[PDB]
Amino acid sequence: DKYETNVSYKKLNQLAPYFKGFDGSFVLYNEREQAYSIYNEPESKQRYSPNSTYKIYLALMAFDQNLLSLNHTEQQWDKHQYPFKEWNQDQNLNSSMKYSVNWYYENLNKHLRQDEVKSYLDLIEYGNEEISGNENYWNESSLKISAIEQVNLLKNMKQHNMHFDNKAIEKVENSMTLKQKDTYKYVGKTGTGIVNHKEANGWFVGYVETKDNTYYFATHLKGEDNANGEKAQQISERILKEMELI
Ligand SMILES: *C(=O)N1C[C@H](NOS(=O)(=O)O)CC[C@H]1C(N)=O
Repeated sequence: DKYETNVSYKKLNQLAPYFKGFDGSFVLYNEREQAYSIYNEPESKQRYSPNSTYKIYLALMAFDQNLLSLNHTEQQWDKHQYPFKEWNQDQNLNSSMKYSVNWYYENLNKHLRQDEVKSYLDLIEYGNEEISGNENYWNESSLKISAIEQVNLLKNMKQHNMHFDNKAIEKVENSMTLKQKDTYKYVGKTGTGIVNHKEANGWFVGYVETKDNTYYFATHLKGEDNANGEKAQQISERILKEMELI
């Protein structure tokens, strides 16, 4: 249920107003200073379903297993009518990440042996590593990860500490790039979990890369409703702008 760590951190308790209406957390890791800053340390260690934020690592596993190639990420739509018309069309990695196209990533998972998935989640230390709850174990099911762990995995990915190809990481980074200026690249991914027909679990995770540093972040929202990726991203952008990072 909870990630155990004793790392020191700077308290960010005056970020509380941004989380009106939610039990929330914000985690920041400053790469140059090797330093964490956290709002709501108890929630930062609580593990929650990753929902669409898991697509990052399904993409990487798929490259590593050669289901996807640096120049070959297209998948054909099978004509199932989804309620989101963005999903009702052929996709590549960039479009599937942008439009958070579940079937693209479900197909990837279907062609990964679940024993291989367990091995990957062990190696990258993906939260509770529990994938037995449902075929789509990352969607409001058994697999859960905390906000600090989301930051840790992004930093391990970008710092080339995972056993994934650097060019595959670049492709996944590109697929989640939200803004690129001369002074910074802003990368991130939303997620939303539905419980009792309400938005009860919102994520936004990513990083800002500047010309001299990288700032990794994760925002989590818990609530009875309205806790979704869009709101988690809005709060994140308010915080990051106050930090003068974007
Ligand atoms: C990912 O969490 N999902 C797929 C899609 N988009 O969500 S996102 O924009 O927050 O990434 C719909 C919601 C959600 C899901 N439960 O499948």
